Amino acid sequence: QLREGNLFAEQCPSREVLKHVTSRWGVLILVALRDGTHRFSDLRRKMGGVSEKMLAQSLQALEQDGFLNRVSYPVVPPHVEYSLTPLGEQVSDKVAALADWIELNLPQVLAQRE
Amino acid sequence: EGNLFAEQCPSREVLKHVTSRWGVLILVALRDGTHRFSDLRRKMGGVSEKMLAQSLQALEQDGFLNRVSYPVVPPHVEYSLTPLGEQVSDKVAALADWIELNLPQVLAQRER
Ligand SMILES: [Cl-]
Ligand SMILES: [Cl-]
Repeated sequence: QLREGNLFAEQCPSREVLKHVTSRWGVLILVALRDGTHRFSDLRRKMGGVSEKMLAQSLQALEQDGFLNRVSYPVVPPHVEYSLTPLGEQVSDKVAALADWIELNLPQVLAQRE
Repeated sequence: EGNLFAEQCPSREVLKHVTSRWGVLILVALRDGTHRFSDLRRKMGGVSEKMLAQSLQALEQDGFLNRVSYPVVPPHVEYSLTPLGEQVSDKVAALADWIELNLPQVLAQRER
């Protein structure tokens, strides 16, 4: 279906894309790669609290969405490296503006919760 | 200031709230103006009363929403964006719109 999405529609696939890019690991992946290529072990390092499995699972959902390049190096020690595609750069700009806004306006939000 | 990379940062909770499926829809719908609970509910395909009530409570406790109760019979409740909710909403709506706009390219990468 080559339509534009409608998030208000029950079962539009944009809801899935939205979930992938704003899940707690998807956001961190997308913000981190703005700095450049990272190996699996570099992401896993910055993101305290993520298991291997859940990281593999976000990285995979983001790659099949078209946001990441994944390059294998079977050479010893083996690594897999990740970077953003041009499409992935766009969404990442949107995710980062939001993440930044939140980090910056947190004290007013916390001062609200009482 | 927040740090989303740190496992215990409250920025993660607020992020969860503005970025949930229902939270995104509430923040985008209210950009049109004040809505009743029932008008939100009819726009958001698949939402339960419980889930709609839960996201609205979280967005109001964060400072993003005004709630006005009309206890007259039949009772109703109205929501609008605070100035602060207008600001997160802009960033949320820009993200919602990019995703919907670029959905065709995403689906094309899925089939490959
Ligand atoms: Cl690796
Ligand atoms: Cl109502």
